[PDB]
Amino acid sequence: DLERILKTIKDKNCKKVGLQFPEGLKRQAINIAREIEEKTRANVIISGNPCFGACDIDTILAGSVDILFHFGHAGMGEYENVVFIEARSNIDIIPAVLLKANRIGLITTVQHVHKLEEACKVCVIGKGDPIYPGQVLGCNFTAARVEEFIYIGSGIFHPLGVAIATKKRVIAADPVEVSPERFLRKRGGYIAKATGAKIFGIIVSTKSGQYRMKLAQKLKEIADKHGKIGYIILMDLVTPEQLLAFKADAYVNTACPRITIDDAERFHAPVLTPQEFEIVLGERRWENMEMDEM
Amino acid sequence: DLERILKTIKDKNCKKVGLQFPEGLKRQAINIAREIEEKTRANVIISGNPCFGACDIDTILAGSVDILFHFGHAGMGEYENVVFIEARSNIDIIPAVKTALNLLKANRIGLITTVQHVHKLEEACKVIKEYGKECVIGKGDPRAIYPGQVLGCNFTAARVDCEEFIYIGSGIFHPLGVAIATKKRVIAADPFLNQAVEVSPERFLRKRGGYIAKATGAKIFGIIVSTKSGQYRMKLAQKLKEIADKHGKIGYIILMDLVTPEQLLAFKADAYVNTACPRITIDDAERFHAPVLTPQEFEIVLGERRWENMEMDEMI
Ligand SMILES: C[S@@+](CC[C@H](N)C(=O)[O-])C[C@H]1O[C@@H](n2cnc3c(N)ncnc32)[C@H](O)[C@@H]1O
Ligand SMILES: C[S@@+](CC[C@H](N)C(=O)[O-])C[C@H]1O[C@@H](n2cnc3c(N)ncnc32)[C@H](O)[C@@H]1O
Ligand code: SF4
Ligand code: SF4
Repeated sequence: DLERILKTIKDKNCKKVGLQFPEGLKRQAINIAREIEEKTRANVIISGNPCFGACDIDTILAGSVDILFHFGHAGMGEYENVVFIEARSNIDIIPAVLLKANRIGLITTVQHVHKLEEACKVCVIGKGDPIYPGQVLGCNFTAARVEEFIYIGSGIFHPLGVAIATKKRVIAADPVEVSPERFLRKRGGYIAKATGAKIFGIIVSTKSGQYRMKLAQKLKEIADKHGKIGYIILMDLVTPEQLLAFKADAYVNTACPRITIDDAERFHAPVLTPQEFEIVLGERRWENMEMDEM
Repeated sequence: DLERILKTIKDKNCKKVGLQFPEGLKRQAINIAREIEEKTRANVIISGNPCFGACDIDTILAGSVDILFHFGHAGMGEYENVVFIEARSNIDIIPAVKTALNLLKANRIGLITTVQHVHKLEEACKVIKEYGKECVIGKGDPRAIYPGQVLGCNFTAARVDCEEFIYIGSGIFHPLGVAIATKKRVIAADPFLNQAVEVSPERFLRKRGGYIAKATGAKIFGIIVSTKSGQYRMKLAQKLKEIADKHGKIGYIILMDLVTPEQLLAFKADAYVNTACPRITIDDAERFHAPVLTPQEFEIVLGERRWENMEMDEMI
């Protein structure tokens, strides 16, 4: 893709250029900056912060350069001077493509979204929202709002999320039939532990696509409506170290919902999704359990 | 303390209040928020990021609240709605001063300290003069507000006419910097242990000499800039990138908030130049996986500064 970047800089005669990478790709940062500074007149600034997705735009860097190039993710939101360099996986998914139903849904991650159209020939792909048909995220299952499901990729969080959010069967094909019962007992365990919690830290992230302050204020009032207390804690990164310093009984995460699931055993008090918080408080019934979405 | 905060909230009729603590005081955050929300009508938001000092204001939070209370440090900069609740310690420092008087060899003495003892420096100065000596307290600047106050990144209070210094406080980084910055003898007097020692910059400079040597064969540098409110040095970084190119090397500017070993390891640079908090360079040296240099040590490595022309990295 490096030639589109060079052409975009020259054609826009960019003078200052920002680069932002997911963790998996910062190993390439210095080489890409080298190519740009050698083959253009632009000066490069690399973002040095962790970056977890298109929900995590370095907007400070973006407001300092003519164009910020953000790698590894499909776009999100609308910032005038951020270009998303997608970076797709070249692997073949047709080997991976147990079913029972006649209408079968395709869902995947951004790295394979270009390959759905022909996996479909081998069926209705689900259109998303503000990106691609069939794309799901840890925080967004719109593409699954379309009888059974085949997910394409690695990891089990995405198929689980689809299975919980639509209550349909999902086959997970890496390039496995997904059981959400193991995940729901787990989340049940955290709800039980937090049932006797009296004081809650309500986590809000300033990251560009993870900020949910209005929901946090709602959650604070719902806690007080039920004779408990939540204090809003505003931060950038959400980490077990930073939550240990505040002496709360339990936490409610309104930032990235995969923090809540992935890094669960790593936190030293219970960390809850908004919806599990409501169940702990008595505002929502356990049967009305849903995936945290943004 | 808490009475000042409550009064300020009621005098200024605040509805949204922010709290920011250094790491040692986040343990009190919830208790202080509770007190505020029970005794006022205000809603509290607590900053959850690391906070390293008054150089590290949570300006996103401050731009979201009527007033941000920032704890533990003396003020710095000029932020319209930030109130600094400083960390003042009540330990008697005069016994440490007396111990340090044993060690002096000159009659004209400078006094410096950290923020938690600046209110007692005038009393120390009186005792030192009562014991036959001349004594002076240097004025700070817009960064080190109080007379006699030094920071890891600011030794202006030490730029005074005196023969030797007494530093009052714990740790040895501050008197080391004063010793290196002034070329004068420094006695470090710790009021909590009541001991005085003569600081020696030799082990310090031998250590810094070791990192310059490792970075001397470096071809590619990451030049680190922090977006923190009082640590941002982009113009300097742009200068150092040009200076590297002038000398047949390459520096790439890397803009970040926290500067940590994990973040520096993700980039394939041979070495780094840190224009953020100078104490990162010193304290965390052994933890980084490539050499990290001060701006001035960078100039040595490149050929812009004699290797003995060694100065402390200061924020100014
Ligand atoms: C690795 S990304 C997942 C990839 C992709 N974003 C997706 O939609 O599935 C999710 C991980 O990023 C990290 N993460 C996301 N937002 C974070 C935040 N605000 N603070 C700290 N870690 C965060 C968490 O460790 C979480 O497990
Ligand atoms: C302990 S505080 C210093 C307290 C006081 N401000 C002073 O003048 O001495 C300095 C430490 O904070 C950490 N620190 C400061 N700024 C930082 C930054 N931008 N990123 C990561 N760590 C930082 C470094 O580890 C450094 O050792
Ligand atoms: S799952 Fe988390 S990291 Fe991925 S897009 Fe959603 S908020 Fe960002
Ligand atoms: S030494 Fe570092 S942490 Fe202390 S005031 Fe200076 S920049 Fe901030």
